[PDB]
Amino acid sequence: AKLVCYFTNWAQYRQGEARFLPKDLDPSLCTHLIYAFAGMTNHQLSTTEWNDETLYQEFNGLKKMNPKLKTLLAIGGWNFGTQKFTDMVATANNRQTFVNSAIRFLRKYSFDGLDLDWEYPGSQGSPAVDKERFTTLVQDLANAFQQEAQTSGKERLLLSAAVPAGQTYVDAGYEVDKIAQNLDFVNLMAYDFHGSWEKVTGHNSPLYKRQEQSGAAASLNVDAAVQQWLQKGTPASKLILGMPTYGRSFTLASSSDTRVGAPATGSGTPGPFTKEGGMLAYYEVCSWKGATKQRIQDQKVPYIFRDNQWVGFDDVESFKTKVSYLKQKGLGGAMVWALDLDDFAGFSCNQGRYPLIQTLRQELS
Ligand SMILES: COC[C@H]1O[C@@H](O[C@H]2[C@@H](O)[C@@H](NC(C)=O)[C@H](O[C@H]3[C@H](O)[C@H]4N=C(N(C)C)O[C@H]4[C@@H]3CO)O[C@@H]2CO)[C@H](NC(C)=O)[C@H](O)[C@@H]1O
Repeated sequence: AKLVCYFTNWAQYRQGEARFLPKDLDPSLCTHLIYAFAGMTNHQLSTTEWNDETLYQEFNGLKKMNPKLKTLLAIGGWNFGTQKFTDMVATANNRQTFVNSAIRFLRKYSFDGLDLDWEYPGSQGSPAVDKERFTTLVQDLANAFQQEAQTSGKERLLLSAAVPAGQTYVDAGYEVDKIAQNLDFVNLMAYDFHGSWEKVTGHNSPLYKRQEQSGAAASLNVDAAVQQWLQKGTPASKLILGMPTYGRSFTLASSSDTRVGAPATGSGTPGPFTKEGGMLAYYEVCSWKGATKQRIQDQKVPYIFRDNQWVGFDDVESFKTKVSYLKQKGLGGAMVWALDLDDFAGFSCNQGRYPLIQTLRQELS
């Protein structure tokens, strides 16, 4: 089974023990390391930090200590927008300029592949025409990769894409069946099902729905998302089940009501290290002493509160549950976002180095 893990190149700017660089990486924890994020400039793949070339080197140099490791560069991201993608896949000469840059770029720095993260083809300002232009971009990359591999005599560059769980987004821009044939694997983003944008406390990554949910409110869980991709043409073995090492917080309207559906005045207090309200790294949900942990029986995931702060998250237990669910489903493995937010150095949770992902590796291997 695969254990696809995302490294993010902005974690390097966090303060103290939270600061994360390639040296904090474990060459053997995951089967595949994906580097987030690379941008675009002139329909060309490009860096985004003043030190991406150096990080690329450390990132890929890890394969010397573990030749079985497979690295990939991810282009895109939630905050990338759709603009540059839609424009690049607009014309042959543009798709080509990109593809050729992708190849030359990946080889230049020793990346084994490209992981597409366009959020999302068919929404956020993307014309429904971008649904099929995506499928082209995929076939194009796949083809140039297969041709390159033969002419260069190296291991064929790998192709993957991060995909949304939501029925709406899938329909809007994904030809599931046709892209799955050209994608080496699909990284399903089964999380963010609920967040501080909604007005009621819900879980970021529930495995199952609560008895109390009917309709589209039901689908807002892992299983629905998984079943949707399978039932639409995705070979189970290519579908990698994503899990989060972060949870989503809410500020409670009243600490008298702390259940999973209670009224929330908005996002939760920013975490001292992540400093982005409405989300919290797993290592921040540990420092929480004098708080109350509970399980959401129906969803198989935990959540906790201390006063007016409510946070739905994943722990070792919920990760074990999930690893078991994908196994029962015959999925290709797990995906995790991100190496970064787990307690990667055992500096907070007193469970060691990478408690969550180490859990994934052992339960999977
Ligand atoms: C660390 O928070 C502050 C930091 O955010 C940067 O933007 C990123 C964050 O908002 C990420 N959010 C979380 C909870 O990690 C966000 O993560 C997204 C990612 O875009 C999507 N891609 C994938 N996969 C698997 C390919 O998964 C999704 C995850 C989880 O929802 O990513 C955005 C960046 O796209 C800020 N940077 C930017 C460019 O906005 C900035 O660094 C800020 O300080």
